[PDB]
Amino acid sequence: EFRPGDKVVLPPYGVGVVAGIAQRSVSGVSRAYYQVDFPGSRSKAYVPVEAPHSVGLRKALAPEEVPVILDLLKNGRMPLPKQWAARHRKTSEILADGNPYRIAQMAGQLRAWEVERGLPDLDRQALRRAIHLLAEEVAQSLEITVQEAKRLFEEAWG
DNA sequence: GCATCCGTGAGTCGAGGGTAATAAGCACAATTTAACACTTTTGTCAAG
Repeated sequence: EFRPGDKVVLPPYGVGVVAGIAQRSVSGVSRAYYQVDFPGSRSKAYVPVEAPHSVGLRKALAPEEVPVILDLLKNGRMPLPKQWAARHRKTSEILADGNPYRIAQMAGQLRAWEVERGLPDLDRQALRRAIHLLAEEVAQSLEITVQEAKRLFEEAWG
């Protein structure tokens, strides 16, 4: 599944590149792990080889899957709760799962709100969280620095 | 009344020394304060 040098993202923390298989002592007999690394923050990670795909360790969008996300930004939207509580809740949830399409979509309707009616000091924080994570994986897939990715996102709008 | 508890005290002046760090949020109504426009007062000036 995950090979030594597979470049994949391990949400929520952000993008990074894995490293390899290890035996870390946990409970009983040592189970194989993916040592997974990250770019900026210096910390290691160990992801169970049992079910790494269902645990939230997923792949990275191909260089060809960018336009669908940029389009999920420019024109993209989604329904949001009325009460500010539940709204914040859902924003946090999508900012948890790590699903790139979902996060792009959320950022889409949220951003659509910031430029029209207005945005609170909460929903906007989460919005910027989304835009930043987007910048991370669009930087990782397209092999460009965060500047050009955030400039793709600023290309969507202006 | 006989052991066992709360209660109150206990030295003078000084010299310095010192400085510091927890906690939810968002829309909106109600005022407060800052801004601005302009009338009046008052102090100054040219010159009786």
